[PDB]
Amino acid sequence: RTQTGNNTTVNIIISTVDYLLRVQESISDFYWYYSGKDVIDEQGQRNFSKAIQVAKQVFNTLTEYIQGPCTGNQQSLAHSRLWDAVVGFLHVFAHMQMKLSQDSSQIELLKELMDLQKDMVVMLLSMLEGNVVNGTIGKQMVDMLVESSNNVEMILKFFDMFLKLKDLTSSDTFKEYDPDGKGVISKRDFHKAMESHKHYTQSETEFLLSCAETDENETLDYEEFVKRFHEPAKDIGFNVA
Repeated sequence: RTQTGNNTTVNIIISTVDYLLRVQESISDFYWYYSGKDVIDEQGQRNFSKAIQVAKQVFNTLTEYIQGPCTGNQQSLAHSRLWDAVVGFLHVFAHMQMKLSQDSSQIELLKELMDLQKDMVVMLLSMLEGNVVNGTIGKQMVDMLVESSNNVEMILKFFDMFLKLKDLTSSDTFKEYDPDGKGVISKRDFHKAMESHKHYTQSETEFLLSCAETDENETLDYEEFVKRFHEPAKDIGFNVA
């Protein structure tokens, strides 16, 4: 942050967040390009993978800058342009989480993205290390949340809608719908289940049908379904909470 002895000081902490803002702008633009299109090409998926790796590394670097509370680094990052990068990533995460989940060819892309999301939340938690009551970092972070109100709400609803999935798949009526331990349950029975348990509304129910992959037998593997969605949800949502 500050080279005390040197005649001239260069703020590596601020330069890192400047690069983070540039890469998040690039990622947001590439998302906007691949937004209206029905499916993402292999080239697009590879470019997303590379950009997500770069952003993940930058987030890890910032987290290592700020952990072991370095109050100077925390204040510099608070007054820097980190909040704009975070609010851009929040929009990207809120929209990919609903776009990629429906399709089945972007499982690895969704995993990479929800790992980047978890690292961003870890960086935010490390920002809130050694917090004081009515501090400046808390105020700036609440301002960022208010600015990104809709995206945070979408992400939270997306997380809760999959956190209830574990309870629904552990209910007794689900077990008597799927008496066999193989784990294959028909689309018809699954949609009967999510309505009889009535945890979800009709929109949530049809969205989970869309996000559930059906085979030729029209039975889905609910256990791989839950390990695919609940575990990343249980991971990221705990940090958000």
